Amino acid sequence: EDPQLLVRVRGGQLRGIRLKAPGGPVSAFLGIPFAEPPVGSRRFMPPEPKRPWSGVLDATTFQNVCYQYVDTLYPGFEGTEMWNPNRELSEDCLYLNVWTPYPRPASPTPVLIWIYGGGFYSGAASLDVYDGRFLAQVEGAVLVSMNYRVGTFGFLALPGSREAPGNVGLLDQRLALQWVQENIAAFGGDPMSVTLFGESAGAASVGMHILSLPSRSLFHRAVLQSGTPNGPWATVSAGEARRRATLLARLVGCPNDTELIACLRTRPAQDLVDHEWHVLPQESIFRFSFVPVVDGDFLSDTPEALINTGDFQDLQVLVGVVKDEGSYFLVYGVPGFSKDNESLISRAQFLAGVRIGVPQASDLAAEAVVLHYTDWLHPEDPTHLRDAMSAVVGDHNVVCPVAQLAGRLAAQGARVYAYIFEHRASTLTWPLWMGVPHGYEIEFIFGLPLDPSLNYTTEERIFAQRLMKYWTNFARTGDPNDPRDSKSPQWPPYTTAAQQYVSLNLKPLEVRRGLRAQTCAFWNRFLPKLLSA
Amino acid sequence: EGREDPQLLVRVRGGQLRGIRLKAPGGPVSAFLGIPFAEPPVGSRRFMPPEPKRPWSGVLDATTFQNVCYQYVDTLYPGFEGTEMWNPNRELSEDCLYLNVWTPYPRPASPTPVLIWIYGGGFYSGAASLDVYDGRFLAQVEGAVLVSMNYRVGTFGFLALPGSREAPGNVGLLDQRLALQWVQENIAAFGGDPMSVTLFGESAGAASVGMHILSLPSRSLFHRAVLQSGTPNGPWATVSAGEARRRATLLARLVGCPNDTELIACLRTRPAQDLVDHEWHVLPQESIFRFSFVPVVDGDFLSDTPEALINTGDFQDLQVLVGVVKDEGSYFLVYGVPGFSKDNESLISRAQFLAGVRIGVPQASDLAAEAVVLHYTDWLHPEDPTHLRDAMSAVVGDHNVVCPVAQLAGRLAAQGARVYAYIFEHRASTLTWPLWMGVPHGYEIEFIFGLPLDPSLNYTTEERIFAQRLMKYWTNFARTGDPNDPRDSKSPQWPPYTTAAQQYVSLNLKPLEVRRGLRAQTCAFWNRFLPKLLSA
Ligand SMILES: CCN(CC)CCNS(=O)(=O)c1cccc(OC)c1
Ligand SMILES: CCN(CC)CCNS(=O)(=O)c1cccc(OC)c1
Ligand SMILES: CCN(CC)CCNS(=O)(=O)c1cccc(OC)c1
Ligand SMILES: *[C@@H]1O[C@H](CO)[C@@H](O)[C@H](O)[C@H]1NC(C)=O
Ligand SMILES: *[C@@H]1O[C@H](CO)[C@@H](O)[C@H](O)[C@H]1NC(C)=O
Ligand SMILES: *[C@@H]1O[C@H](CO)[C@@H](O)[C@H](O)[C@H]1NC(C)=O
Repeated sequence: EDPQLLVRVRGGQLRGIRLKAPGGPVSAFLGIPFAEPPVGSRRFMPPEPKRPWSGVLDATTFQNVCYQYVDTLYPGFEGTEMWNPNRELSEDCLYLNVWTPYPRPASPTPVLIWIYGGGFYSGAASLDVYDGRFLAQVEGAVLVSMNYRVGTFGFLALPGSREAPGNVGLLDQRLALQWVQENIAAFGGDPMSVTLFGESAGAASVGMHILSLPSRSLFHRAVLQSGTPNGPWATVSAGEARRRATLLARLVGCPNDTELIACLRTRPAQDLVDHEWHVLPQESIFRFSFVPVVDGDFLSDTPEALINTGDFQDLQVLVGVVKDEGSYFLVYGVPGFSKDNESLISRAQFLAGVRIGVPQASDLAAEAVVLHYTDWLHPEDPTHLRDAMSAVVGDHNVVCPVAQLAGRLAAQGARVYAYIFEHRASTLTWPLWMGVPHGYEIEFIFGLPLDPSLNYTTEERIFAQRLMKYWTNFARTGDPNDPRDSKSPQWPPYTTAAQQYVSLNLKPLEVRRGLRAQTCAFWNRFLPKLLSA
Repeated sequence: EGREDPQLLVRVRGGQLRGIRLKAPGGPVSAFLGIPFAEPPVGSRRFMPPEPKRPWSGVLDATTFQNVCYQYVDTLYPGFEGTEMWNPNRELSEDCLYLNVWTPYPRPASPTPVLIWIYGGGFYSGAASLDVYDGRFLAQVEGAVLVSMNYRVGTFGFLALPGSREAPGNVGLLDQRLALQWVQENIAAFGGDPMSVTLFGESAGAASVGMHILSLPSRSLFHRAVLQSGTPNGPWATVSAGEARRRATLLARLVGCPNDTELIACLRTRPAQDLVDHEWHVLPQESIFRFSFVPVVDGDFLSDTPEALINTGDFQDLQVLVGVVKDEGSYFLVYGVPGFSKDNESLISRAQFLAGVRIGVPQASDLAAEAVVLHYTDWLHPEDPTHLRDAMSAVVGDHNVVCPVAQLAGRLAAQGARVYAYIFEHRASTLTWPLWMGVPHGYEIEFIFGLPLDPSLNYTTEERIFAQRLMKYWTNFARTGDPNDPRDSKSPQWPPYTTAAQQYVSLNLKPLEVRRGLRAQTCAFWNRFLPKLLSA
């Protein structure tokens, strides 16, 4: 048998599989357990390290996807299904994946760790868009991705209780990270050069590892694509988590914390998923029922508090957004919007849409939003009202939280690089009005255009290769700039003074200044004073 | 009579007048200056509505400007032309209710459209006799009949104890109205057409014009209206009855007059100068672009607030011309905002900007103030002194003039009026204020009146041509309700302002350019959002 495909890790022996990439083979080790299955009475509990095994464990296939809600809005539609679980659902889902070049690296090689997104209620490391073979083959990287518990199973919390202390899904991630420290050298990885990257909820997870001390010895650099630990959707207070859990329990017939959690533990998985969405306090979009909680433990204070006071001198961060962050969410509840027409909306529908997109807003706060985003030269034009609705959602939930994070990190000594991703895929199945939606940079970072069967353009292939190089160069050095290329133009560090960032698209890098500066001043500076009164 | 110019003798309702033959660059004009239109509002008549002038005997000499109404005189920059040109140029007196008439020489054959000028000056100052209001150029070049009147200002014109008989308020506006009635009766004697009367005025003069539009008994007295950098709506042009009463009661205390009858009777014993000396001490907050004694919402001259009145009115057959200059706010900054001077660049700090906003928006709560600061800050360069200086100017200009105008143009258009809007962007080569002030409040006036036609004034040839264009627009509008020339389709057109398209034009050396949206985004802040905020 192939000795390249055989590895001994602390828990026992593994057999991987030789996979084909367009320019050569890669070694893949898929479905490696990093924890005891969090089932039965381990539901809602922190993960425990996997017990050693006998013989040779088969690591040639993806393991099960963590139990989660499955999307039904557009059945059979490629643009939604590409995010749906592509393996069997199970609470037994704590496994990770490793790609390395074939043969395994001669020298200790920088490690990239992918943390998938999905609103803390969905996602899996087995999706096609997270295929690590391209980065491994082309850039010679060691790539790791783990599954972590989502929804109630990962984030249901009765703060203070022993049996549901919250944030266990984040603890799953942390265990996977510890696993990398202990075992990655056997694959050729360098545990002293570990870069986390993630998107949406994944980016916010990365952010929370930055902000949580026990995670700090497990990585060296971070990438946050379209998501932040701060902001309106990524965390909840202990009181609001307690409320939601208690509500969900009542909804499923349960019933002290111990009694309540015991009854929840007897409920079949889908019974919990059936009521997951019924515990949000307001009708809303870009809000998720079970997300990380400010527990005073994993998170000692709010992300905002923690980014304001931190010391980040030896940290390097790459952060960014896509061109149309908000468009994807509108078709999931805002009247007037559909992937099947041009979604031209009235003025009235725009005011209604705002109460949904900013569900915490007072009447006055919502008025401020409407008045800010209305183009008063064309206050009733449906095309603008549509594009503004999208902008309200994108800015409130991604762009401005990102601008706030970038600035706090830079000011606190961190080395920050910022981007905006503006290329819309030729193969994109969503309508034109949605532009470049949340999530559609990922396929380019992972190098999917290199797969000739996917029908991307030749320029898109060249573009994907550029992005893979930025990301890996960042992983190697904390600087995305090619140390060979002497004719660029260079990607400068984001600073509070100059506020420089770059556009990523088919044209060469362009340097811009101010990331929605005026509009984010409204969100980040004015609106809080308004709600505080 | 006998051996005098037979073209200079005219009779009006109150008696015979002798006028003067004046030289304009292109030929002579007739002037009749210091024609009384009211009984002197002195003594027991102070604070009272004006009474029509009683007929005189003999030929009244009307060859010189009469007294300027008693008023505060500016002392900020002594000897400086930039300020002096606005200061009284005749003796101050409470006996000041006179008006002036310029007509072609000889007087016109057929009835001629009449222009009536109402000066500004914050309702505390001004005079129709000033050099920048010289009607000879419009009379000579355009053949217009021009009329300007003195009206009472400050305490004498606007001190009010609402509901009382002895100080009902707004008497300064009734002076104006009385002069408008005088024109209806008498202007035909000078060759003027009382059926074509166009009001125009600047700043508080503009606001005055707007108040005549909003007050029924003035409506039979004119046909068209021009409002230059001022509106009856907005934060400075009116006060409530409650606030007017509070200010009058305070000023009374300050001068030694602690029901309404006895208070006012004590005030009438006070020397005019005593009232002026305490006028500024009754403002409720440290402020700029605020004036102590202004028109009051009395339920009489003004049946409701101007805001309410422009919201609900029918303005079907009204044609209006409105507009602003490029830098409405700059002039006011040197009269109160620390950091600002005509004698340096006035580059200011962020702190000074925050302090300036509280003064420039004196009625703002802390939250509203912060909304202002956040809106006007440049978040790419939030500490930049040049930007902060220019933003301070924009705050004051937008809040007080540009957005109230936008609001007025919008409401009047929506209610059936034909509206024409402009921005005036040319800075006089002769301006004595520093460059950073740009095109300040009041500095289009000298062009509308045609002062650059006076060769002794050192304007450029382009400015001379420019001035003639503006005179054409104004007089065409007076004549027809349209500033465009029907014998000049070749020249670019000035479209009406509409809610749908929001068109206005640039006024400078270059041919008319059409722009859309009168600071639409920023004015949505001032006009739509800020009132909601102050409510809570
Ligand atoms: C992996 C991230 N995306 C790609 C956009 C997959 C979907 N997850 S999501 O968080 O973006 C999302 C979208 C729509 C409605 C949602 O709440 C019901 C949540
Ligand atoms: C020089 C300061 N040290 C030691 C006091 C603290 C660590 N500083 S850091 O910038 O390397 C950093 C900060 C936060 C999260 C991190 O993820 C690894 C890394
Ligand atoms: C009517 C002519 N103007 C200048 C346009 C002469 C000054 N008068 S003012 O009202 O514009 C003004 C300006 C600055 C500071 C002020 O203190 C209150 C008052
Ligand atoms: C788009 O589709 C949805 C439902 O399919 C509908 O509610 C909306 O009115 C449509 N918009 C247009 C452009 O007709
Ligand atoms: C300009 O002059 C004023 C008044 O003397 C002063 O307060 C301000 O500091 C000066 N600013 C500059 C730029 O020197
Ligand atoms: C115009 O120029 C002459 C040149 O001597 C000067 O004397 C005069 O003062 C100037 N005009 C004005 C109003 O300053």
